[PDB]
Amino acid sequence: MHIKIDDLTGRQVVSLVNEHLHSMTLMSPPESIHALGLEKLRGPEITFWSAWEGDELAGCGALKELDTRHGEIKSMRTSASHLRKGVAKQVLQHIIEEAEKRGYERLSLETGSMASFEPARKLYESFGFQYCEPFADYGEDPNSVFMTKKL
Repeated sequence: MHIKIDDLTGRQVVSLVNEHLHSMTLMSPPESIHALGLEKLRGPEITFWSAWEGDELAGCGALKELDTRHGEIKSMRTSASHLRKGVAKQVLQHIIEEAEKRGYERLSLETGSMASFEPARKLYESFGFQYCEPFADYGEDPNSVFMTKKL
């Protein structure tokens, strides 16, 4: 629809990128309940793509260069207040498009097996994503799925 490049700006945009839904948890085992990546997105050589679907923000997304023809995404919101269209779809579109312009032939993503990812994985597979070697910002696991986007 309409994606722009926002750099640390927009309350609703930053808020969304921060936590819009932030649903409650009904299960939290003792292990590591304090890990996200504060000093990750908020770093150098980083660019945030915004998605505006109309007069209001649709969502945002992050993208960092990896290889000459390899891209990776680590950010995406959906649902939000209560809108239907395809925020992630819109962004995901710019993600692929962005790589398309550059001339990429592969796209990585961070998956596994979560409620927030459950659909995310479906969104990707709906865009043309096939299973492949795991990577993301984690390591393989018995309860984790990974895939790659082939242009």
